[PDB]
Amino acid sequence: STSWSDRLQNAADMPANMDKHALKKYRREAYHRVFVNRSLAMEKIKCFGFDMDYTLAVYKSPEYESLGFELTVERLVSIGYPQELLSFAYDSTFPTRGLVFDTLYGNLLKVDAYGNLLVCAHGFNFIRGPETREQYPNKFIQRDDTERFYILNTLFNLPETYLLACLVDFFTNCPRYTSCETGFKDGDLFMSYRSMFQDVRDAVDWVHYKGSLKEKTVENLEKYVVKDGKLPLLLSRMKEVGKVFLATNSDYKYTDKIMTYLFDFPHGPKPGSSHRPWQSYFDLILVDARKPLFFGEGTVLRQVDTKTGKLKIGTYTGPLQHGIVYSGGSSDTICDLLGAKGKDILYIGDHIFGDILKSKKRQGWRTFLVIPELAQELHVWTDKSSLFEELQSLDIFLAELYKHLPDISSIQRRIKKVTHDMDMCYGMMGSLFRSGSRQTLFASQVMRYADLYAASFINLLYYPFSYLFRAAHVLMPHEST
Amino acid sequence: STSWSDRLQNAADMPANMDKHALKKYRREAYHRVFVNRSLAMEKIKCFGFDMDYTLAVYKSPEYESLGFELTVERLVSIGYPQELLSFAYDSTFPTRGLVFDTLYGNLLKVDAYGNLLVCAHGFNFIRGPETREQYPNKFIQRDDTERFYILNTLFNLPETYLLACLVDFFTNCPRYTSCETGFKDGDLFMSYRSMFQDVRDAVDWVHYKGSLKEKTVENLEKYVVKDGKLPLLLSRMKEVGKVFLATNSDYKYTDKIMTYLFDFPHGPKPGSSHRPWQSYFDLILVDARKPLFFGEGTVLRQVDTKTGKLKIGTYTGPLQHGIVYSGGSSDTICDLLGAKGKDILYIGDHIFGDILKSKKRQGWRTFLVIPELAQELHVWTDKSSLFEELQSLDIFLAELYKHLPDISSIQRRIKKVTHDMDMCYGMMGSLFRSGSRQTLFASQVMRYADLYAASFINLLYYPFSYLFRAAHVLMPHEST
Amino acid sequence: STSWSDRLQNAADMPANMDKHALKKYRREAYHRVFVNRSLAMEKIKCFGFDMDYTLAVYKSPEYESLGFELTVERLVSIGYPQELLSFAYDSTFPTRGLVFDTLYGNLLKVDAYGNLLVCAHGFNFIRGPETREQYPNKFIQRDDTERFYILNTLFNLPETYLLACLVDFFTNCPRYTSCETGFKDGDLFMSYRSMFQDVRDAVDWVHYKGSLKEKTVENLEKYVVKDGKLPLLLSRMKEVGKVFLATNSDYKYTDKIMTYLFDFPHGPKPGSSHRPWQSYFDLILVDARKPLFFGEGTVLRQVDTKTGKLKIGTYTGPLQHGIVYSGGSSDTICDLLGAKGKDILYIGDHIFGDILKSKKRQGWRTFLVIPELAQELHVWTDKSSLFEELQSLDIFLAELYKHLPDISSIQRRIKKVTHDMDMCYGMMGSLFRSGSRQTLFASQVMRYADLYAASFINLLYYPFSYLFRAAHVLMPHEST
Amino acid sequence: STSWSDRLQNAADMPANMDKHALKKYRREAYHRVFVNRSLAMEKIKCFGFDMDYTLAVYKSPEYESLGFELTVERLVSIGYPQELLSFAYDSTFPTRGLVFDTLYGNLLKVDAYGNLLVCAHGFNFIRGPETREQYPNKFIQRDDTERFYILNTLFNLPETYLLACLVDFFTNCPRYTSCETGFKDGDLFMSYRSMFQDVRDAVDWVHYKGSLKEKTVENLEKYVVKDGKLPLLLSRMKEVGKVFLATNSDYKYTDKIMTYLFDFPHGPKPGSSHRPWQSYFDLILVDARKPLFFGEGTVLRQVDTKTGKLKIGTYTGPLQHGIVYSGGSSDTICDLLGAKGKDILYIGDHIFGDILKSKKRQGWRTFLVIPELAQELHVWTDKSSLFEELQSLDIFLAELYKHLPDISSIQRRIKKVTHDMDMCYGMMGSLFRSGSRQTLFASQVMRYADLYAASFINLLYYPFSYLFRAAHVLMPHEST
Ligand SMILES: [Mg+2]
Ligand SMILES: [Mg+2]
Ligand SMILES: [Mg+2]
Ligand SMILES: [Mg+2]
Ligand SMILES: [Mg+2]
Ligand SMILES: [Mg+2]
Ligand SMILES: [Mg+2]
Ligand SMILES: [Mg+2]
Repeated sequence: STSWSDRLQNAADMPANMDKHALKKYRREAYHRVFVNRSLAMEKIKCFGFDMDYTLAVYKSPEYESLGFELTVERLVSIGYPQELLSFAYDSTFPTRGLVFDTLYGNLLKVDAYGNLLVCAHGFNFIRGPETREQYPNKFIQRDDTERFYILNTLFNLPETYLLACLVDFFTNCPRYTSCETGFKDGDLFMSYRSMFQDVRDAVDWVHYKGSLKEKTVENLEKYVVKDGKLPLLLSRMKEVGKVFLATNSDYKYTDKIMTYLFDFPHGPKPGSSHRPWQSYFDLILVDARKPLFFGEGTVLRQVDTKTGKLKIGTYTGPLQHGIVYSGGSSDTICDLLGAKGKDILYIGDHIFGDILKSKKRQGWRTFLVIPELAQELHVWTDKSSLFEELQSLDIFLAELYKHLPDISSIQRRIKKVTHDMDMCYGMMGSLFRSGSRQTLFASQVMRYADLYAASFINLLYYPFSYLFRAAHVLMPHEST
Repeated sequence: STSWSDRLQNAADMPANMDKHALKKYRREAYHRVFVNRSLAMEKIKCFGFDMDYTLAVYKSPEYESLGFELTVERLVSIGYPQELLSFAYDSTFPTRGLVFDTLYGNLLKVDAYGNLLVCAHGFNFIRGPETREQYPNKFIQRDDTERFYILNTLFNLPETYLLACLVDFFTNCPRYTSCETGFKDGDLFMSYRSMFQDVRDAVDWVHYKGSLKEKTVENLEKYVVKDGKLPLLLSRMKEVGKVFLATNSDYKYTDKIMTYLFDFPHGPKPGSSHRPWQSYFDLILVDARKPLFFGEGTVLRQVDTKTGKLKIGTYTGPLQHGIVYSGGSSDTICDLLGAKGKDILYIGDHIFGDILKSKKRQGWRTFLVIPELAQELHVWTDKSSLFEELQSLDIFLAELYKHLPDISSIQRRIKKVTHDMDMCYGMMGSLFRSGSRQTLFASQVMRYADLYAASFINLLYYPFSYLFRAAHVLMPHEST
Repeated sequence: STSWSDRLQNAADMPANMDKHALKKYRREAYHRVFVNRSLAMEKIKCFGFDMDYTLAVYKSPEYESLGFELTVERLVSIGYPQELLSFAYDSTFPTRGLVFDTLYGNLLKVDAYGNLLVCAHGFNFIRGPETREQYPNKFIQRDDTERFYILNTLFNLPETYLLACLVDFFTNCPRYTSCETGFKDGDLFMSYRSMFQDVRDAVDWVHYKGSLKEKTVENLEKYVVKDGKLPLLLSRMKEVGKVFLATNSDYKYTDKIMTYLFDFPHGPKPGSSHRPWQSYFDLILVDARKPLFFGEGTVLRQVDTKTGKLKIGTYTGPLQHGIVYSGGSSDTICDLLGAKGKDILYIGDHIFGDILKSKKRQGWRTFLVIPELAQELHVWTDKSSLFEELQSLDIFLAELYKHLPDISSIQRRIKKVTHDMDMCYGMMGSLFRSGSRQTLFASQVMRYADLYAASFINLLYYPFSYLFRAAHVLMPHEST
Repeated sequence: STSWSDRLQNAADMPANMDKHALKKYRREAYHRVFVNRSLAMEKIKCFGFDMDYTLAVYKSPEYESLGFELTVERLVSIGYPQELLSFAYDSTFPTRGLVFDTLYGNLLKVDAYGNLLVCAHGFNFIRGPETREQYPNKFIQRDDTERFYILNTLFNLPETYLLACLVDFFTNCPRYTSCETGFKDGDLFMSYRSMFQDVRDAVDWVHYKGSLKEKTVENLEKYVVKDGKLPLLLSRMKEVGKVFLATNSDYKYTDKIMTYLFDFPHGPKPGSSHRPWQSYFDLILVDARKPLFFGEGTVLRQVDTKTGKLKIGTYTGPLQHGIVYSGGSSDTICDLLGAKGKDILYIGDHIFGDILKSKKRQGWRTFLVIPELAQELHVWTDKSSLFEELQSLDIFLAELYKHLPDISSIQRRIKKVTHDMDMCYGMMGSLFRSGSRQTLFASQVMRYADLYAASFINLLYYPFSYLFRAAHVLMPHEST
């Protein structure tokens, strides 16, 4: 069965046909389109900036999530969780990105931009409407209550999204434990959902920063990372009309190993070209960025000793120099060193919060959101477009019905059953962007904060670099009538 | 010249023709429409709640603003500002609602939802593009920097919007003062724009809470407050299908005097009916609400002694009782006492922040935004609809131009000149909702947080009370193509 | 019966005999002594600074407290408290300064530096040991829990110290109310001790800043304020060896009226001298000081228009000028304008927190604490010195008793009965400085933060101005043996 | 040369002679005395509680500090500091405990309780009076400014006290670096004193928690830890009259290894007794205490799996059980589980802040401070008692001199030279408790917050357990005269 990284690999395998009409032809197929929420005149962009993980380096699915899952389960068992966790196995059909974990009640929630509950799952049991009112009287959560609610926003969170559901299901059904509203009881030991969640969160961090996940990734890069020969071509085209920079949270050693792989072709920008080191594609390279803090105060600007991969002692005070690698600093480092203002910058990333929302809101940067799942989402949205149309029709009929003073009822049931049918085509937690006719929190933040978005940053290759990406003018309801 | 309260008074004078087809006929004229951002099934609404000032009690314009202006200037002169302030006179053509005062540089700003500068005015001098980059390098402000930026969000802020521009203009041009980036210098006295702004803000508060403004309003209610005979009819219709409540920041004595006027007709809900006291229209009356805090922790629930208008000593712990008047409490007081959940409640108000955003985001209430200016805005938007169309056309042409590698230039100038022409038809600070093709912060918050909105809450009279207000389903760009 | 302001008036009436040996003779009588906690070489002091209220202007007792009490009770009755409050009457024998009001349980507490309970009074009923453990299991309070505990530190707090005890007693014994652990219940109205306390606190503030207290004080200054002809003499002697400044929280108009009275004699510094305006005694005059904030960030430095008593608009940026009066600013204003460092400054005040602790800890100023009660305290401490000696003896015997494995018991009772006997000689809440052999919080803060202290600042007149006030070197226990 | 752990080992070697008159004889020699700041009736103590590191487990000096120093220097060199650091070598004559590191200017400071500078050392250069005013205009620091000032309060801080001085000296004198007010410059790399200090701090933590320090300690316990056969005797005597508990920040595995060593004798409480496991001496054992947080909210109470040394999953909710080992929790865990109030508890520790100040102030616990250096301090204070007397005499003479209007000058120089002579007998940073006649911050906090204190907790063995430790009643200056 074809995953979303599979469709990315297919396109990644194909060479760049830069014939002008092949590009137009290519960029009307929606897989290869750049989609536009707010209008952007590429001619005015002076700096193209990049995230790395799941932006330049898309990890293959479900291999990477499975590996992260396996390593996280073993960290938990190693710290004392029960051995039965080792029989868990990652199932990519369950988790959708952007879910909310309620650490009070142990539910995964899919919500809209206002915190309305679209899906509620306790372990693997999907709680429906009336049952959810017992815990959510108004069917609503205050998502800015970040002490209770954790939003699982990155593809790095997909393993723990599934794992948390596994854990709830396990403790709920294992007779050694007694279920309570707020966690599980085994004699004089009480395990709250909240402390369960913290352990999972800690295990994921540890696996990434003290465990073996990076090691296992780098020793089988072909198994775990998508490679695309068109990347050096896109970056060198960008270098011709402007400056290119890298700003990543990862450290230098991991960044160097991953980026060496991403440029490991028998050629440079195009076949026949001398191969060039990955660093030569960037006017500025910054690691340990600590985004989103990076877009505020940031941290002290350091200089990487690239021979040892350690930071040099002290704050770096000097000029932008060929060959230098920076660590920490802030968004103002980029602006100062490349002589750019926020709106001269297109920053390309995959973290809707850490890359897009914060650079937009706090600095006025232009934004490009990479959504790796979009390839699969697009395939499903077109296949089952019929169901969405029926959903629209049923809503219009439901209105032209209330306006005539138990028919309104069978429609509401028909609406709920089409919604479910549509949602199941994406997975058990439904599409990334909606549940039926109701848009997700994630969808609404994409529209709000990503000026452009696409299945992959590479789709920029298919647009001339003076292109004006145009969204339609937005009208308030009273401006139409 | 016809102000926005003038169009509200015209409709306010007309009797309710409750013939079913006259209502349909009436509610297709846009002045009398309820506009829909998100869909709402009125059948499911159990409680209708109300703000008072500029919701139930719309103050006549420009009389009320002029009075507030005059009293505020006299408070300033009385505390030491120069006597020339007394020659100021309120000019309603200057201020638009929702402007941002930059206390650092002394500018009034009209911004979009992202903080991009649409208009910059220093005193009465409109700073244009390149000049604004000197202070706004990226043409952008971080509007959540509430220590520097004050958003003038209510019609109560219209006098001080004009006054601040008056003050900057005066000090800038009076030779006793020397202009600096950050304020004005008169020998060894330095007056920052920030301290100037605080004085204005303080003077407005004082005028409202220790000055004579309330006194002068209540002694000529006919001069200062719109009255509508259809209000008791709307409220009694609401009482038939649900509960009605009042939740206002004003105190009991001012509330009683204003509401007595709003119901002061020789009849009750309709002509021929016995007149009823205003309190009998409400299942729950709450004053000193302290919104938006009201929608969080709130404050301690007190009980008003309605004979004296003072609070009884102690926290009120009892049941909802006929005749009782509440003070403070929280949104949960309403929910508890009327046995409602957030989505059973339609709260009707005019404070985009204090009434709508906070009740929506923090409690999941349904929202109705009253926008008194909308009558005038609608008259202008239709009159000069030609200019907006040309604006759309020029943007489409500007794109089909960049896509062909100094023509792009004269168009950009034509875009800037139509934008200006369009904006001047609303006033010197343009429409409440846009500058040309760019929507304002205010417009974007209306769309985001007001489920319904209208020139007046009374437009609900023209819709049957099982009506399903329907917005179109929203699609992301990739969902269309 | 002779109050503490009475002994201050007696000394205030006597002329300055500046014969060198009369001064030595005078300053060995303890009423007129300056007492020394840490050593201070007056020769090194460059600036003498002053508080006004209860430092330069000592209010007569019990007239002033009675007036503040009467006006505070009437504010409460006027806001809705019951009429029986008007029969309350200030009783100076009850309150001691420095008591702690527990807003949770409605008790007045006398504590030591560690929060140990020395006295607990609910209304007028003194709770003893075992009964107090019901609410204070460890007989201890965390006095830095300023949300629950209010320390009544100034002589301005003496009326509300008594009033709070009156209120608790009244509600406790009035049959309309039902006592609970945390307040009082009258049907559906619950009045917590905490909300009771806030009303009292608010009523005191209001009386001082919006009521008639200042008016009534200034129209009978002879009834309410101690006057001393030796004050202009002390200040002019200080001006000869250094700079003098005034830094008070009171506003200019009240300060001017009070200081005019304090210098209203038919002469200047000494009899025969031309009278001089009070301002001529000060190198720097600062009102609206907002201490203790004054000793941190402070506030913006303003300049008083002394003709109108209003502040000039703007921040004052100029030099120290003859005749100028300052408002707000910070401790650094003094240091800058008088060219002094913290340890060149002796600041003389009566607020153990607002004047002494904060200037010492945050700025390293030298400190002089005025304790008006000390005259009365000294009279009592010497009269009943016998009881304290017996207290010492009983403790030594109690030790040489435990060290020999129900005798230890009758001693503990004898210790408790002498303690009570001693305490009652000062008033119902005992001495300011101790309960028996246990020092109060207040006493311990005097020793810790007041370099010098005295019944009145005027005692400095009796010491030559190169005098080295010497405390004994302090030794830790292991340094003696 | 005899260090302070040397004198502790001598006493540690001697067997307990429990003859009643040998105990009296022993506890009058000051090495073996318990010193008394506030009176304490041991008869009333119900729970004896213990810290471990530098309380029960005193590390030998200078071996332990040298090892910590060596491992910390290697961590720094390993992270990039220059190789010359490896030639550093710990010098125990330099650092005194309780010094303040000013991260702004790179000075070590010895201060008094008010922040007055007693000693200022930049690297190894002792800055004197007038030179210090350049950076400390008022010769004073605000020690509660914990962002700038770090107080080196534990014997664990002795290596980094010396190291920081080494680092400043090195960078100051190495010609590769250019000295600035705030740090050091090497081309485009600027190393602030603050970032230098953070690295040192981080290196010490890392060495303790991820490095080899614990490993190296546990493999040569005889080299690094004082052992005393009288410890099991003291604890079992305590168990007879009350409950004993352990509350330590260290984890279970390190605690078990250290405590096994402390009880590793061929006998139990006394020679001839069966050996008992260290756990059997405690009614409650708590590790991972996280003091001082422990004395506030604390953390979640966990249960240690003593077989694996890992925590069991979940919060422990059960009763106090024989054999159970607790982790985290709060001071209230002790109180609940042992049924004690704060003043029934004597907690014995060496952290003046983390053990004594916080338990006293926040919980009202009785306190015993272990000061390992006191043995050496006592030896020096008695040897050079002559110099302190001369210091007293010179102060009295300096006063009887000012009181007679350049003699006052040669005395001030004589005072400064005796002070220096006295201080050098303790080390280059002087006594822990004073510089000449001025007490240190540390000394003043001992007097304020340690009810009892001693060179070792074992001195309690020499007092019968109904003993009343008596301090003299404290008198304010006016209470003497
Ligand atoms: Mg990423
Ligand atoms: Mg819903
Ligand atoms: Mg309103
Ligand atoms: Mg723009
Ligand atoms: Mg005072
Ligand atoms: Mg006690
Ligand atoms: Mg310790
Ligand atoms: Mg000094």
